Amino acid sequence: MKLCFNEATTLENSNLKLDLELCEKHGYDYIEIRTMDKLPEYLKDHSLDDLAEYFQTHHIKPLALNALVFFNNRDEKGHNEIITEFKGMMETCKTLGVKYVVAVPLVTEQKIVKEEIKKSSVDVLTELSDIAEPYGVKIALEFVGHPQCTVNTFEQAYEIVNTVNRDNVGLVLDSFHFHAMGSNIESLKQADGKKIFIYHIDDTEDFPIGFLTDEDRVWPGQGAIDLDAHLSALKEIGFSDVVSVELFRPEYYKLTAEEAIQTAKKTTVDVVSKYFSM
Repeated sequence: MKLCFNEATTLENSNLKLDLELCEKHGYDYIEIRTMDKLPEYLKDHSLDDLAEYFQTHHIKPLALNALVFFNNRDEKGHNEIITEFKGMMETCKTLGVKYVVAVPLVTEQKIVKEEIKKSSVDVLTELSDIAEPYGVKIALEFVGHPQCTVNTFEQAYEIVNTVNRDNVGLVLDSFHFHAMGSNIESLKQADGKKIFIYHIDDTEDFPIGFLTDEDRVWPGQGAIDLDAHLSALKEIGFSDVVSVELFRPEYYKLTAEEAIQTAKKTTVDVVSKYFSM
């Protein structure tokens, strides 16, 4: 199983250029590039071609572009924003050799029935799938374990992915998100491992579901998530490609970029290697 670094981990104490240098130095196989801040920042004094050249001449590679944000249940205008950004991301993926694009569900205060959320999500993901085919890029739907996210549990997200029924549409299983709204481990054990595109590892302070937010995450193994169960389930259903470490804790931004990157690697490897050869 390969090791990936998610830039949220060093959101406030690093940049893409430095993340690349340090992740490469510390043996990471992949990096998830953030499109809302890190990439634009990098492009202020660098070209996409420069970045493509970096990946061509180093071991590390870009696993995914992080988050096409709030893709479902949008009005005509919002849908246009979503499709326009996705099309732009396809060109970025092509230039950099990016394998996946992470899709994040709409976060809203509005109550929408689950079948309306499912129909919209399925329709949009199918449209995104159609667009992605000529690029060979795959979409990974990341359900978010937040009480205001329209798709906040594993089974709800899995139902959507299965209904879309496309080889280029799968899931991002994030341990924190799975734990944060109480997803059922039995549902994961009954899932098709091939539909799990990316696995995000992290842990959390033990607050009740509903109260948990991303700032509550802690290093893998230092929290209350039943990571033993998550890892055991992933192994049982055949998933084993890659694990990416993603943190949003203010405390860790106090560390240097390298300390954070090295700690993210040690905690992750020490936990994951107990189930998977790395």
